[PDB]
Amino acid sequence: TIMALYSIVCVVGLFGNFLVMYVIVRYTKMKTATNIYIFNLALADALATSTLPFQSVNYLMGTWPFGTILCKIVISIDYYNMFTSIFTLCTMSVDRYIAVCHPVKALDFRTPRNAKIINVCNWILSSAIGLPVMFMATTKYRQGSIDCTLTFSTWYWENLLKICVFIFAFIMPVLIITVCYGLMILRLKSVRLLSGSREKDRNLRRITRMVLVVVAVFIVCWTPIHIYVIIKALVTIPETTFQTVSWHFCIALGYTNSCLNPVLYAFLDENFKRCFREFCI
Repeated sequence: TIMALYSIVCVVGLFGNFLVMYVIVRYTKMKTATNIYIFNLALADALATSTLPFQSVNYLMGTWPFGTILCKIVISIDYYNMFTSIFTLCTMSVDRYIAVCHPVKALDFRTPRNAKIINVCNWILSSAIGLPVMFMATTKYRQGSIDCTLTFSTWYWENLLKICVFIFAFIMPVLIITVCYGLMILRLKSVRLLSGSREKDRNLRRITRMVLVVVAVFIVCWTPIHIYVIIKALVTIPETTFQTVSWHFCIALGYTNSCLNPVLYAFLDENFKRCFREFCI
């Protein structure tokens, strides 16, 4: 039955993203700074959800049939998503911060053309974890069924990769986002008019609320899996059926976040809400 649930979320995951991805390009009215980052976020989620049928098929076969390079690319996508999503959210939070606190500087510093380079900078930065993880990935003939796993030079590297990913992928971006929004709330809850007009302050507050909701959903969804990985790699918990089902539920909950964003944009943003029905009309 758990296989059906994965099928439901995956189909919605790809269904939401490409429709969102097409929309941002197919209308000049959505070329603002935030949609550039939304494009990257949707791209990352769509790539992360592309490998779901490949991985899930291995339940009933237990043998990787596709090839070693495809296992390499799947592991690479999985390891990319965790970095790219969080770094994109951090960049979004920083962008909203400069928009709120420094509107005069943001007038010249937030152009979309120069905000496009932030995406490739994010990809380059995540590439440092993408390629080595991609590098060691290659199929190895197990004790009777082909297993797509990793290899090292292991008591050192298997722990080193985990501590590095936990430190440089979760805690620092979470702290940066928290500080940014702590400044944002202080700025918002004291000034009555930001841009000097009633037609801009409302839109700015609405867009900041949307960013906050997306960030909170992402944090809630992705929190359990990192803690579970750390505790599993530290304490060496004795195996149990309940432990197995909890560990699998954590991964499922982590993956389900990729399909929520295209729907979460529908009930918070007016442009996307109207233009979804515009296609349907």
